[PDB]
Amino acid sequence: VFKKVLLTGTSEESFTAAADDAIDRAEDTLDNVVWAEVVDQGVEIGERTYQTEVQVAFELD
Amino acid sequence: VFKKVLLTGTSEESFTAAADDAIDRAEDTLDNVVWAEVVDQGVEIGERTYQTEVQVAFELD
Amino acid sequence: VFKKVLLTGTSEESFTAAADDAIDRAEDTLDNVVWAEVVDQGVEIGERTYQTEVQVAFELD
Amino acid sequence: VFKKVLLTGTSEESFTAAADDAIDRAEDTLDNVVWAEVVDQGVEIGERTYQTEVQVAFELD
Amino acid sequence: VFKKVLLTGTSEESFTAAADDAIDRAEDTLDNVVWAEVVDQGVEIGERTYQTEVQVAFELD
Amino acid sequence: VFKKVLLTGTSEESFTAAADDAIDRAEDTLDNVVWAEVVDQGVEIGERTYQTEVQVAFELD
Amino acid sequence: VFKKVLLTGTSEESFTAAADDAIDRAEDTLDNVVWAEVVDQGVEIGERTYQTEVQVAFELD
Amino acid sequence: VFKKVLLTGTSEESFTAAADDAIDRAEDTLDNVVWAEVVDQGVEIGERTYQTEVQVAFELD
Amino acid sequence: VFKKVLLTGTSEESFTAAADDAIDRAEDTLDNVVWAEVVDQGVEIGERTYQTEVQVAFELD
Amino acid sequence: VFKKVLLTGTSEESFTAAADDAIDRAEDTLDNVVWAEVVDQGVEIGERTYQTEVQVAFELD
Amino acid sequence: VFKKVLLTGTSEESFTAAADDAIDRAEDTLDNVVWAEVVDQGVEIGERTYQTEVQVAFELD
Amino acid sequence: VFKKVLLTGTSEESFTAAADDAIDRAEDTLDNVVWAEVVDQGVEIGERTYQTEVQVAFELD
Ligand SMILES: [Cl-]
Ligand SMILES: [Cl-]
Ligand SMILES: [Cl-]
Ligand SMILES: [Cl-]
Ligand SMILES: [Mg+2]
Ligand SMILES: [Mg+2]
Ligand SMILES: [Mg+2]
Ligand SMILES: [Mg+2]
Ligand SMILES: [Mg+2]
Ligand SMILES: [Mg+2]
Ligand SMILES: [Mg+2]
Ligand SMILES: [Mg+2]
Ligand SMILES: [Mg+2]
Ligand SMILES: [Mg+2]
Ligand SMILES: [Mg+2]
Ligand SMILES: [Mg+2]
Ligand SMILES: [Mg+2]
Ligand SMILES: [Mg+2]
Ligand SMILES: [Mg+2]
Ligand SMILES: [Mg+2]
Ligand SMILES: [Mg+2]
Ligand SMILES: [Mg+2]
Ligand SMILES: [Mg+2]
Ligand SMILES: [Mg+2]
Ligand SMILES: [Mg+2]
Ligand SMILES: [Mg+2]
Ligand SMILES: [Mg+2]
Ligand SMILES: [Mg+2]
Ligand code: NA
Ligand code: NA
Ligand code: NA
Ligand code: NA
Repeated sequence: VFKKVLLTGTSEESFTAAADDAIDRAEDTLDNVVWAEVVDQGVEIGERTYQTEVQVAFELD
Repeated sequence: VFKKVLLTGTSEESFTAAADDAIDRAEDTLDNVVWAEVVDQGVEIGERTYQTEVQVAFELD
Repeated sequence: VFKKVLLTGTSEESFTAAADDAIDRAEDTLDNVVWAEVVDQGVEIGERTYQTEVQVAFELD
Repeated sequence: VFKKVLLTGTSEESFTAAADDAIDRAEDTLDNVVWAEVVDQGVEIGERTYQTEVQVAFELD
Repeated sequence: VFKKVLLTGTSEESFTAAADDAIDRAEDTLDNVVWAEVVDQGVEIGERTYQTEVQVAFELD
Repeated sequence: VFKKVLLTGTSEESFTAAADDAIDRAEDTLDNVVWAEVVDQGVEIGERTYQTEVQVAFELD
Repeated sequence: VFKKVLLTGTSEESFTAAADDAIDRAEDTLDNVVWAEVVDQGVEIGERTYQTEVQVAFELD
Repeated sequence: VFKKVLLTGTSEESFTAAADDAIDRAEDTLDNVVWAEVVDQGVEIGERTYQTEVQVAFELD
Repeated sequence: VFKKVLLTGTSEESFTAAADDAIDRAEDTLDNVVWAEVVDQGVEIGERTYQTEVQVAFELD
Repeated sequence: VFKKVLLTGTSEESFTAAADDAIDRAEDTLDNVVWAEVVDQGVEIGERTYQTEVQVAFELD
Repeated sequence: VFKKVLLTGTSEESFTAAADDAIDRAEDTLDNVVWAEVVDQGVEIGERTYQTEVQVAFELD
Repeated sequence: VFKKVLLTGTSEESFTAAADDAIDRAEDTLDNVVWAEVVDQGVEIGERTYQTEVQVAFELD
């Protein structure tokens, strides 16, 4: 069984980093993270901060 | 990092309330709720109860 | 078996009412209406009239 | 020919109001506004402020 | 209030089983599971293992 | 001309059956059913009953 | 209240005709047809026959 | 940089014309129109007038 | 088994022709072409050339 | 690099089989098939034959 | 009220830059740019130039 | 006529590279590659490898 969590990473360098950012939180706090699928991307402006929302996937048990 | 939870609120008054309803649960039980995005809305009939499913967003740490 | 009909309700008060409006037609004319799912919403302007298109669901037999 | 503008209204009462809000800006500043179609809805929390993003439509010439 | 979790079941018999598989995990670990909605389906090949990703829904409190 | 009806079949065995179920109602009550397209699938839990919503297509005249 | 029916027109000349084709059936058999929205288009080959599936809309009462 | 405008053309001959119609307005009033992408199509009935909504694209500066 | 290829036809007359255009290439080079489904349509401007992208379907063996 | 092919399998038993059916063609004729993702499902009626369209994925080189 | 404009940035380095590119045009010419949401990304080839289409958002008044 | 192929590139540096990766395979093996459109992006974890699935487009003849 996999499970997914919907996290948004933010970096002031790139979207790819913005992804890494969240994947790193999922990993700080869950074991067996298997993949992640990008569901959205945006830029905070209002430094400019890029965001990448990921469904992080992770094997149950 | 943000995180999201997929909750469905229900009110017998309106969709807006049906949203409030869930946002209030997310808040009962999580700190730093930042926003929420409506992903669906329906009406239970089978009183008539309106539903609004929200992705509730909330800042990690 | 359920069946669905694609109806658009209109109210000059709100979207929630605009939904009620149609759900009330489905009920005038069908027995066992079980639920309804919002598929769209708009505003006539050209009073301002709000619309909510619903797939109204109803149990066959 | 119609044209559309992508505006987000916000009210601290409801989504329907959040729609009205923007439709009122489109009207402050354009003639012949014909309709509007809801493309999204959210709630600012981080008072609670409801949003409704509309494609506002308006007849050219 | 309902809540949902995004789980992927896998069976080497069918998609329907692949669904059951996850619904059984949601139930091992949560009370009041009300329904589930299929959001995706795939086949691992690289025995052939069918997958069905479900949003499992479950009543809060 | 084809026409379509939006029906949901339910079986306690599988999604495929859940489809058959509705296609059988469309056929009980319409002549020339040509095809059907799956638009959704879910599981009632709250026995476990699988659902498959179909747009059933059928030739007019 | 509007209602919609999901019809597919076919012409061996064009998609636009393929639309007209169905809108003409909706009109043969319903009063107050208000508009129609194209939901799909295809070509039968297996003369070449173009199809346009429409949600035909029509005012109730 | 490109920019886009969301225009709806209408012709009483065809969808293709309904597209041309708007692309001609974009051109009346903007320089460097590069392409356009069809986002929707409908028929006014309530002569029969075909519509094609386009995102018209045009190079900035 | 069917298979599909993702081709874009272009004509300076219409979208329907733009479809024919590609369906004719699929046929130049494959046997048993069964149908085709329109996935997109656009206009080159930057004569005006209409495009229709098709998934062309064709029976394997 | 992966590559994908868009195939439709058909079985007169189930959707899962209808998937297997195509995955078996992809394998008859390509090496390293890694996975497959269901993009659609339908039933031929006009025996009843279930279909499952798959994007079959397969590692290049 | 927010408003949005649909711009496509292009860079020969990355998608993130391709985003920055447009966000910089929106800013050259509008005050209060609040955020931006990625709606598409592509690569011109026919140097290789990456594109990122953004809905740039900006507070009215 | 254009044609498209559905390829997934992977890089351990970024999504943009993950795109380049596949566009480079399409070019190794086809003449006249005109553009490419991003349809998905993910990260293998289970080094971290970023993926970008592209529809690579290429002019026939
Ligand atoms: Cl989710
Ligand atoms: Cl429908
Ligand atoms: Cl837009
Ligand atoms: Cl494809
Ligand atoms: Mg920096
Ligand atoms: Mg997002
Ligand atoms: Mg009340
Ligand atoms: Mg819902
Ligand atoms: Mg009033
Ligand atoms: Mg509507
Ligand atoms: Mg108040
Ligand atoms: Mg929005
Ligand atoms: Mg077995
Ligand atoms: Mg999945
Ligand atoms: Mg049983
Ligand atoms: Mg359903
Ligand atoms: Mg002819
Ligand atoms: Mg169709
Ligand atoms: Mg005429
Ligand atoms: Mg439209
Ligand atoms: Mg000409
Ligand atoms: Mg296209
Ligand atoms: Mg049998
Ligand atoms: Mg299909
Ligand atoms: Mg460089
Ligand atoms: Mg784009
Ligand atoms: Mg590295
Ligand atoms: Mg992918
Ligand atoms: Na989730
Ligand atoms: Na319908
Ligand atoms: Na716009
Ligand atoms: Na393909």
